[PDB]
Amino acid sequence: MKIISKEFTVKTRSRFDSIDITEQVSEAIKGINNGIAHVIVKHTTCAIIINEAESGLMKDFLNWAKKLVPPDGEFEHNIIDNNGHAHVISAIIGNSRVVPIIEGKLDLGTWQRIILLEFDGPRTRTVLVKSMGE
Amino acid sequence: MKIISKEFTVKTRSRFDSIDITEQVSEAIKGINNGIAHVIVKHTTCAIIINEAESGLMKDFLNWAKKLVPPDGEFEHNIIDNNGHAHVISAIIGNSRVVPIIEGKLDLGTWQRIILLEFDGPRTRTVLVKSMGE
Amino acid sequence: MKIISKEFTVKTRSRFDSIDITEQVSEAIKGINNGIAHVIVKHTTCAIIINEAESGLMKDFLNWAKKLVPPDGEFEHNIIDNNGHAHVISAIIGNSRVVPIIEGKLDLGTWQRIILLEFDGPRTRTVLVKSMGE
Ligand SMILES: [Zn+2]
Ligand SMILES: [Zn+2]
Ligand SMILES: [Zn+2]
Repeated sequence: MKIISKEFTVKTRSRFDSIDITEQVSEAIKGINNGIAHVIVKHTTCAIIINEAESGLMKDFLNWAKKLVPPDGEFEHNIIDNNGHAHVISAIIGNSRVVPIIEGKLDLGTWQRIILLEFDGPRTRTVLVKSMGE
Repeated sequence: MKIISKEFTVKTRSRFDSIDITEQVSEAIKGINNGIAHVIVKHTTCAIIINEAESGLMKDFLNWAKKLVPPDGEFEHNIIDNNGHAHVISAIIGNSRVVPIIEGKLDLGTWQRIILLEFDGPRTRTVLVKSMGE
Repeated sequence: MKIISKEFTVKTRSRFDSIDITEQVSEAIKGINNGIAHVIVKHTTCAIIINEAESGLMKDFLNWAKKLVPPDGEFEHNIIDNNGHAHVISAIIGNSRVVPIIEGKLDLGTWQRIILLEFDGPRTRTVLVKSMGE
């Protein structure tokens, strides 16, 4: 079949941040008509989720992430760097998500958006979109 | 190679519900002999996991989801709709899971079943099974 | 295209354990030059994450998993077997992760390693690496 590999960067504006990257991903899949887009970050302290980018919810993801794994929590990693919480929550959520491609477009539900969740910003994060199909 | 795309629906019976959808997924992969099945929901308030569908555990997934992200919790999203908890826990778990296909069948471990977890039911949920391989 | 399917085993040394399996996965993808590696376990009580294998963090993943879903917690599943916590946390994290392959090598970020997280050891765990691409 066919394999497309394209990367783009986004600048996170705070320690905790959430960015809707759907538009950038739709550009990155060009070349594939029907298949699968793997939205991947080669980072260990930020994650990718597919959900609703409503204003309040964009805050909720971060605030609940903080509730589940408090940045002020106890982390053996923090002996070296103070972002153990970012590593832990990011590992649980995952560093990738799949989005089907159909008719050359992202096949998303009514309320689905591709979102990058940052837990150790501000930073320039790189997103790799590796698509496969025909 | 080959790309199969098939959808099926399941009716959730409660706000919190868990449904073993393995049989429906085994039908949806027909056409692919060796490859990968991406079990995807284009929903933002329900998720997909691959685990054991034992009776008690089917309750545990829901009860622990509730413990981690209480529906009665504080959500800025709830200003618009009262399902912020469903959005949050679903984003963390993920809206898809991969299952390998071999010999035309789902390659599952002894205790593995494909399970749909509902956090904002009752609703008719749609599952997309996008398979790729030969 | 091409489909490679290779399995390897790792012995977990404790109830809770974390093992860097990156090297074994790099061997298992041989045959694929450009594509996607799906690192999968057909188990229901251990999970796969892609993150930093720093010494302290390797402990943090396990300790925070324990904090989120206490093994001593209430599980209806424990009427049959006392590993309900392992099932729950493993379902949330997921039983697979994707790693892109480029130039015949795992395309990993500076701090990324493929890690197996065990919550019901000691056991011999099997990892399936199903790769697709050219
Ligand atoms: Zn760190
Ligand atoms: Zn909502
Ligand atoms: Zn069990």
